[PDB]
Amino acid sequence: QCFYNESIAFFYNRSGKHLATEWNTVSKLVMGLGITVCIFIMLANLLVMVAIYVNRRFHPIYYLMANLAAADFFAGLAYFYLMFNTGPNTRRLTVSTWLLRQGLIDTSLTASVANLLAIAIERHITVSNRRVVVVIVVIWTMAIVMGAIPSVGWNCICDIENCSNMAPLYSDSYLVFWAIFNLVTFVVMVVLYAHIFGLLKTVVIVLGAFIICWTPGLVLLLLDVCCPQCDVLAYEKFFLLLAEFNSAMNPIIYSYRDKEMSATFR
Ligand SMILES: CCCCCCc1ccccc1CCCCC(=O)N[C@H](CO)COP(=O)(O)O
Repeated sequence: QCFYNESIAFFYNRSGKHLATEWNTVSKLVMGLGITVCIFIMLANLLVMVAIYVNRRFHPIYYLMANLAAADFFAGLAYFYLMFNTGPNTRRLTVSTWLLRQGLIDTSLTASVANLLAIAIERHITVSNRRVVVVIVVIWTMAIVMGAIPSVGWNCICDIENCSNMAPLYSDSYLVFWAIFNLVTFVVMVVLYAHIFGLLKTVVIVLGAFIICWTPGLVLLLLDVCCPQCDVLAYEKFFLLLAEFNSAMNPIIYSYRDKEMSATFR
């Protein structure tokens, strides 16, 4: 029993979500903060890629740093397009277009997370251009397939009853998958960096950015998929902004230590 016939209104009304036909103080506030964060991400990551390409000094570690910067740039673009599509604007959507929006978000953040794990793995190995391009194509292939799987097959077009409260169309199975994927990625980063340490400031801030910008989102998604009657829609719009603020901080987290890169920035 599968229904692509209904519009977004049917799916929201099925769920607990609110369409927000009219503009709001909260809607204007989140639009302003989101556009600010997106402008910051785009500018900062454009600067990082320009530097990593202008200097022959940063010609594999800096390739993975620039790949992380490009994924964060894509996250900025995805979040920028998600804005100018919220509040009353969401009411103008269709199933295909809304899936476009959420798929861009999925692939962008998955690419950012995979680049963080790849930089951790390279740092572990360090402690030609073959392994670096192999891991870049693995990161991008995994990001695209992860952002496309719900857009094709893995969503609640067919089970209205069994899917999420926040994403009315993604399923509890997909949200559990994404969140456990991110959780195991974070524990792999923690074990790699702890083994490396066994420097403390760099490790703590690198893990801390990730924990304070993801644990909110991941615990929120697990609550949505596990606990009924846990009012979890309330703190969604700001937790996504925190997840994008992670990609905002990544360019200065992974470029502050390099005095050469600091001198480069011009
Ligand atoms: C697609 C799932 C990927 C995995 C989770 C991503 C994530 C992380 C941290 C906070 C939130 C999320 C997504 C939550 C839904 C996406 C959205 O845009 N929600 C907002 C919540 O107010 C409504 O968007 P809209 O209804 O205004 O279009």
